[PDB]
Amino acid sequence: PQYRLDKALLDAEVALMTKMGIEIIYNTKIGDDVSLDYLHDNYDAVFLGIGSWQSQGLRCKGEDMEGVLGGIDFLREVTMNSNITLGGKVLVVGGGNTAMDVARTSKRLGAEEVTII
Amino acid sequence: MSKISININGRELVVSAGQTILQAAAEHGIEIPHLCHDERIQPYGACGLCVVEVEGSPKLVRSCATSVQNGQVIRTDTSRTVVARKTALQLLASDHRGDCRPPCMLACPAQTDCQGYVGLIANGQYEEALKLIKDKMPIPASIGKICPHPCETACRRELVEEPISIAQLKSFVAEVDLNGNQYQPPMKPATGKKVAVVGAGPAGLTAAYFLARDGHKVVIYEAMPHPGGMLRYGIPQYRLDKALLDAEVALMTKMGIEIIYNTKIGDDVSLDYLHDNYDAVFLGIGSWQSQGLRCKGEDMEGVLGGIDFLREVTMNSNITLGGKVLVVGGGNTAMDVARTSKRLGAEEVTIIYRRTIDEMPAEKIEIHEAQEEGVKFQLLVAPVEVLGENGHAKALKCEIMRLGEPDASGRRKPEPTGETVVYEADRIIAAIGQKTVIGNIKDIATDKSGNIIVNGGAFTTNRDKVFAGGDAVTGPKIAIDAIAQGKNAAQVIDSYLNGCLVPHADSQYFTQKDITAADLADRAKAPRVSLTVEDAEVRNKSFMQVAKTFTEEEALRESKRCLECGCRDYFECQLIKYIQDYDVSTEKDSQVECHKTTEFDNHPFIERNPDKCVLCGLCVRVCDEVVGATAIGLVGRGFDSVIMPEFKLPLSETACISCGQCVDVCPTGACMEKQVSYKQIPANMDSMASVCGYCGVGCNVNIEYKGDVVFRVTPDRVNDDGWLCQRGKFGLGHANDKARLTAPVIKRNGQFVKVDWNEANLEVVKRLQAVVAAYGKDSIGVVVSPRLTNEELFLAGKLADAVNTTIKTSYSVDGGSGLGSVLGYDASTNSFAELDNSDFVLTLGKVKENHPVLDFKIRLSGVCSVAWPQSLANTADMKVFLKALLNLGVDENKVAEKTEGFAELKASLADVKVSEEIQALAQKYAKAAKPLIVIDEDTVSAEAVKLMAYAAVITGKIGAAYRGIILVRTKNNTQGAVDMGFVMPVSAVAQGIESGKIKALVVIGEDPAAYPQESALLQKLSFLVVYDMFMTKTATAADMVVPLVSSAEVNGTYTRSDRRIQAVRAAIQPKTGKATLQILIETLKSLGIKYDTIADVRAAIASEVSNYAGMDAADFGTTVYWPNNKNVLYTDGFATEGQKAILAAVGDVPVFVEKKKYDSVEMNFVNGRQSL
Amino acid sequence: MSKISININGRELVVSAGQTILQAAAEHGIEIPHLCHDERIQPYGACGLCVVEVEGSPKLVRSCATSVQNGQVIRTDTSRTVVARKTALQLLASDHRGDCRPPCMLACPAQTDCQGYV
Ligand SMILES: Cc1cc2nc3c(=O)[nH]c(=O)nc-3n(C[C@H](O)[C@H](O)[C@H](O)COP(=O)(O)OP(=O)(O)OC[C@H]3O[C@@H](n4cnc5c(N)ncnc54)[C@H](O)[C@@H]3O)c2cc1C
Ligand SMILES: NC(=O)C1=CN([C@@H]2O[C@H](COP(=O)(O)OP(=O)(O)OC[C@H]3O[C@@H](n4cnc5c(N)ncnc54)[C@H](OP(=O)(O)O)[C@@H]3O)[C@@H](O)[C@H]2O)C=CC1
Ligand SMILES: NC(=O)C1=CN([C@@H]2O[C@H](COP(=O)(O)OP(=O)(O)OC[C@H]3O[C@@H](n4cnc5c(N)ncnc54)[C@H](OP(=O)(O)O)[C@@H]3O)[C@@H](O)[C@H]2O)C=CC1
Ligand code: SF4
Ligand code: SF4
Ligand code: SF4
Ligand code: SF4
Ligand code: SF4
Ligand code: SF4
Ligand code: FES
Ligand code: FES
Repeated sequence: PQYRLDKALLDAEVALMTKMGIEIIYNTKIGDDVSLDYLHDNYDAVFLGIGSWQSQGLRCKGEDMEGVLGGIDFLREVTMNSNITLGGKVLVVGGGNTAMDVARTSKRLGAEEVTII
Repeated sequence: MSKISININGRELVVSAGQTILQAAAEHGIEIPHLCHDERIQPYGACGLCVVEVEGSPKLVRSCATSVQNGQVIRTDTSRTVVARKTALQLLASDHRGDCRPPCMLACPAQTDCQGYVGLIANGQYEEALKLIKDKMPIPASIGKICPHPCETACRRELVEEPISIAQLKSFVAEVDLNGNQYQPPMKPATGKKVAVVGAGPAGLTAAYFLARDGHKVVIYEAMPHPGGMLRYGIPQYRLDKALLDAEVALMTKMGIEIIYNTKIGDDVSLDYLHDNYDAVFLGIGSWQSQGLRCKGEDMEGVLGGIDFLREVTMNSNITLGGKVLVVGGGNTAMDVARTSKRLGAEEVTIIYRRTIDEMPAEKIEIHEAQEEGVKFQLLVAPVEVLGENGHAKALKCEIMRLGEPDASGRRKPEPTGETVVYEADRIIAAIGQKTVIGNIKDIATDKSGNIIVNGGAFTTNRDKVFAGGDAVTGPKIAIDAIAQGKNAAQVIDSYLNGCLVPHADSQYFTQKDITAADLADRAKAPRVSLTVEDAEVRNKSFMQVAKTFTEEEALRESKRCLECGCRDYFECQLIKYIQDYDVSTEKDSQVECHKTTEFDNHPFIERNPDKCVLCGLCVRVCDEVVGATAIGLVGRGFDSVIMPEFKLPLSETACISCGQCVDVCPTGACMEKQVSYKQIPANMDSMASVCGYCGVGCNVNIEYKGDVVFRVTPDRVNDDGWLCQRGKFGLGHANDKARLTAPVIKRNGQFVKVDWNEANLEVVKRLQAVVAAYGKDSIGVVVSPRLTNEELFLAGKLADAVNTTIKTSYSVDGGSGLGSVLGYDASTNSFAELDNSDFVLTLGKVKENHPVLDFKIRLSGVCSVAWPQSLANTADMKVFLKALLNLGVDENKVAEKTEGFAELKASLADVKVSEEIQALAQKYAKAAKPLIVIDEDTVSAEAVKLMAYAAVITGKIGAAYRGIILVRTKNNTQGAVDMGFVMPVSAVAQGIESGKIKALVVIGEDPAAYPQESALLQKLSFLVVYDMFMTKTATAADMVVPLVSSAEVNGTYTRSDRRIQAVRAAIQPKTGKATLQILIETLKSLGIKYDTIADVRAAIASEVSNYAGMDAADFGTTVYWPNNKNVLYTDGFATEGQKAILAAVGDVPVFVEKKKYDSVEMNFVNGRQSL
Repeated sequence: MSKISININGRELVVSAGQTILQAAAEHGIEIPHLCHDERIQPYGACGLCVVEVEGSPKLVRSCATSVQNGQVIRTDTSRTVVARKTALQLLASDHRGDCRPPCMLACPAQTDCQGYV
């Protein structure tokens, strides 16, 4: 979240790094936009740092109903200044750092009562 | 047609019929004097300066009152016309009282504009003050440090208290702008000429500085290791720092001037070499010899000259002084030698002078400082013999003098009586005087005193291509005299290099010598800013500076004390222009009488001076024929004719509008407008063309500024009619307000704390996101002001779209005028340019009081105008009007096939009776072929506009040229606000707030909370952002305030009330750091919409706003109208869904209830009106 | 003087007396067809391509032969003027023999000007 890490610091550091001669191409998803065979043919080496960008579901009955959303997706829409819906009462399921970030961002986003399960 | 061609002054010109000879000659660059001519009103014939000779006419004709014909021969520069103009100007100068230029400037040898930069310092503009100073000298810090300031002797503040510290202020500005961004003046393109300057003193440096600015290539030949002249090798270090001089010379040599040191002309390089290799030569060698003692034994060892002594001190050479030193002389050379000797370890220094202290040519300040430092003065003593043994001088035998008769110069001549006194001394320094030496330079004639003989005013020696100036010509003087001679010689040399040598001549000004202390007895007294001088204990041992430069607080305090003696109208006055053109003496004879006035007209805006009036009558003619107020008029006959308000009342007790048109047409300083800045001044202001930001009329203005201060606003007589009103003339003072916000503020713990722009952007974006997340769609209202430009309004609409809301509105627009439901577009169907061809104008509302320039145009057009009666304030009277129009025989079939609901309109008027006055108005309207209806949106309800639309539709007077409805909007960009979708009524906003549907509000430029109902409404919100210039009542209730800039700092476009798009240009850079477009662009970039410049936003406007097609390449310097660049709307049918005018019933609407002002700028103007 | 101003094709223009409507429209970038008009000699009235509609006139007027007045409303792109110009051009094209472009160029798919560079 923004209150813990300022994005201006991150942007300034990446600008410092790209001054060194590293080219960053945004909005390019490998396998969906550009093949991996293309990168394999055109480059002397390939490194995959894709990360873990899926959210585990509730693993319960009715987990597919409308009104249930993952924590990672929620934080991504918060970051991109998109249009979200929260409501007065929000229940966050989990106990790691994702749950803490979701709960505190929800408290900042006008949720009147937030409870962690 | 056949090409009407006239022949004037020898040239053959092609002109147009109906024009006067004055206009025709001025169109082709022929200048004819005139004072009482205005091309927009009738001729008068008062001054008589426009007389020409026309063949076939026995007497001179007035070119301001005779129209051009075919094949007429005109001469404007004969003997008769010149004689008549000179006699007229002499008679006019026989009656004029004023100061064209202040006493301080006329006392300066270089004629530096002291009032100008003193008053620019008083406004806080220091770069402009330096730009003004540098027009005369290249080295202002040194000159301000060392000048003996003749200007302060002539200062009129001396009649109140001690005068203004002009030299200290100049030194302050020069050093402040040396230590910051160094200023380099613009230079002309290279001419290919070469000038050699001999010497790098003040005169040579000034000549090189002013010849390099003319485009020439200048080389300076200096005999010394370092440049500066006697400013470096005669001025001691404790009085002038050499670092300042070196920095200034480095600044000058950055401009492209080459200085060659250690090159003595005549000893190292011949003058014939420079004569052959260069296009001109200037000799600024100065006076670099010392006069001897002129006594017995003056050649003995142990006696040295003052100039040589100071030169060896400066070069850090090895000198010998001894314990006791006797300095002979009384000028500034003696003072410098004595004080440098006190610093160089001499235990006792004595000055031998042949007159008294009060008779000394040295400055009293220098004498006082010298006495404080410890040098003793021996007075009325003249040296006779130098005594010594074995060749070493050890004593001075002198004669004792007595005071005698005054000389021709006003100084007593000393006379010996009988007594001699012998003074013991280890060293004897003769600081007697200076002499010019030509050295080995040959073929240059010199005087008996050594000075170079030059032709007076042309600066030419006997040798061709060689010029001279400075101390080499005038002898020893002060430094600003050398600088003035150098600049004048630079001008003369520059004229010579173009092929026509013209000598330098002084100008003629009107001056006032009747000012006494009693005439300034009402001025308050403020003490001078004293100079901080180091203690005399540490001064006697060090070569450190004895005084400090002014601080900024001291400089402001001293500059705010000026009396503003000179005429403010000098740079635009036309009387002094012709006086100096025809060379009329401005001297006055005491045996003739000029009327002196004791006027007391303390109007807050208009200043009238009958002493400077030439009685051209332009002011009364404009106020009678154009404005129609008739607030001033003529009183008397002959000499007693004077222009004054009604019944000799003050101008505030009469029908004056404070428009300022009398100010704008005045050729002299008799009428001036009041000061918008902190302290106005006579200056050449920079001018930027913009449009007025108060009315929907959209008058074009010229903003006149100097740096970052807006000084005045003048009409644009080239691109428009050239009229203004009070809000356009005087309404741009809020740009100079000190109460404007500078940084965004966020409310934490009930206190506003300043933040950065990034923190403010993040806060507003995140809070709007929080409101949307908690409460969903349409929970945010965007309330804008119609004073913003079209790009600002487009970006505000995009921001409303990005936060998922449809409530975009404005308190000033409040839902439009209702013409859109009837015709399709909520806009006027015709332009202002078609008001001159109508034969009937029907005025609805108070057009005169709200949009007065529109009334000026209607009155000057001369068409028949009928106002809607005030006793018809009911809509039922308008229904009677419609019935009377229908009974006069309109075509039912055309309006039946072109409209919807005409049958019900006819049915609803079945039992309507018609009165006499209604019948007369309907007959007047229906009789005329091409009528217009001008509706004032401020004082007319929506139903009256709809009924005027119904009348114009059923009659058939719509959708054609010179026929239709003109609608005058309340604010400058009300049309632009309507076009971008800000047409929601504010009743919906109030209802949504009180019903819990609307939780956040974005307010841009408005103040709804000045009224208790809207304030109690805003108290129920959850979040509120206010974008405003001032911390108004609404911004105090907000959780966050973001500043806005004024209209003088924005670039964009405004849409006029007749659908004309005009370019708005930024006079001064934004004082908050960012403009409104930049703020909105940053916020939208945070939200995910990418725009970079205003060109991208204009392309987006042209692609998204439906009727603005062509804004990308519109070139708003010309006339642009948004519907297909068409002046007339509905030429091919109405804009409704079925291409038909929708006529529907309108209820009984009672008498109108006056509207309120919600824009913060308008109420700022209204409240500031009561402050004066 | 008084700024003689006409209103043509929806726009308001400031012109000079004595000029024809053809000259006045061409000075302000409004294109009216003409074939038999030369501004240095007298009007002829042969082609009829310069016809405009002027309010107050029942029939189309030839803008090459009528001088501008004050406050007259002119339309150049109506149905009647376009129909008259198309009929005139059809009658003229009924009598014209010539090759606007050579056979070599018209046979090229890219319409390269073969005659020009040859
Ligand atoms: C001791 C002293 C104190 C003064 N104090 C003040 C003061 O407090 N305030 C004030 O306003 N004025 C003061 N003045 C006056 C002021 O310094 C001079 O009037 C002014 O500088 C004149 O400059 P100039 O250009 O005429 O010649 P200068 O500046 O005197 O000399 C110009 C240059 O010509 C060069 N030169 C000479 N001969 C040749 C040659 N043959 N070839 C090449 N180059 C040559 C010299 O090297 C010199 O650098 C003082 C003067 C003196 C002597
Ligand atoms: N990279 C990081 O920053 C780290 C991750 N986290 C947390 O762990 C998550 C992912 O890492 P990892 O620890 O491998 O993920 P896990 O699969 O271990 O899940 C982590 C959290 O969810 C609980 N959990 C998992 N499955 C279920 C289920 N069916 N029902 C209820 N609770 C469940 C765990 O509690 P329990 O203690 O009982 O296992 C713990 O609170 C993050 O989303 C975050 O919440 C925390 C610290 C470091
Ligand atoms: N350029 C400058 O900065 C100015 C120069 N000075 C002084 O004037 C000198 C040169 O200018 P200028 O005034 O034309 O020079 P002058 O020839 O007038 O001499 C000036 C000084 O010397 C005195 N003096 C002159 N000749 C003799 C002599 N035989 N015996 C005794 N005293 C004499 C004068 O006093 P008296 O009053 O009796 O004439 C005065 O003190 C400088 O050296 C300086 O001392 C001062 C102000 C401006
Ligand atoms: S240069 Fe000297 S005389 Fe001129 S304004 Fe400055 S102080 Fe006054
Ligand atoms: S009061 Fe101001 S304007 Fe008047 S002489 Fe002094 S400095 Fe100049
Ligand atoms: S009105 Fe003109 S002539 Fe008269 S004092 Fe002012 S500038 Fe000089
Ligand atoms: S006040 Fe000005 S405009 Fe009026 S008559 Fe005198 S000089 Fe002319
Ligand atoms: S300000 Fe306007 S209304 Fe007042 S006297 Fe001058 S011209 Fe007349
Ligand atoms: S009439 Fe309106 S637009 Fe014109 S100057 Fe006055 S306030 Fe400004
Ligand atoms: S008499 Fe013609 S301008 Fe004054
Ligand atoms: S141009 Fe041919 S008829 Fe006018």
